[PDB]
Amino acid sequence: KETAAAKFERQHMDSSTSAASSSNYCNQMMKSRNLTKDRCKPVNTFVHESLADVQAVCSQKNVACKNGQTNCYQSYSTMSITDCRETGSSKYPNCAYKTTQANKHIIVACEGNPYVPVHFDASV
Ligand SMILES: O=c1ccn([C@@H]2O[C@H](CO)[C@@H](OP(=O)(O)O)[C@@H]2O)c(=O)[nH]1
Repeated sequence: KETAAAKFERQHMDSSTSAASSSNYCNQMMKSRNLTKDRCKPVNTFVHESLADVQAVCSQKNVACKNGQTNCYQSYSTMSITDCRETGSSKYPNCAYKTTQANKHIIVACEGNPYVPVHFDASV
């Protein structure tokens, strides 16, 4: 198994590096986190901040989620993140990604007790 919260950490947390250096970050990280084993996950964002900092977003700016649900939250401060987007030549199982580093406000969906992140919605 795997809790929804655990999956969020596996799919979106990377407190080890301050920023994605070198264009090969995503190719390695996406495979490393098992995001390309069943297929190539199209888009995925990694957050380069402490777990406490990201978890704290669940008590920050309440905003509507893209699917219409009301349990999304936007970080007050910008955060260091890395977007991974699959390229065109990308063909399973050899998934290929474009690595994009940036500093933006993240938006995550939270749920449960404790109230923690379970989905990365967007960055703005
Ligand atoms: O900026 C973006 C946009 C999308 N996704 C990712 O694409 C996913 C698939 O619907 C979702 O993963 P998740 O729901 O397991 O977090 C997330 O919205 C990101 O990780 N970052």
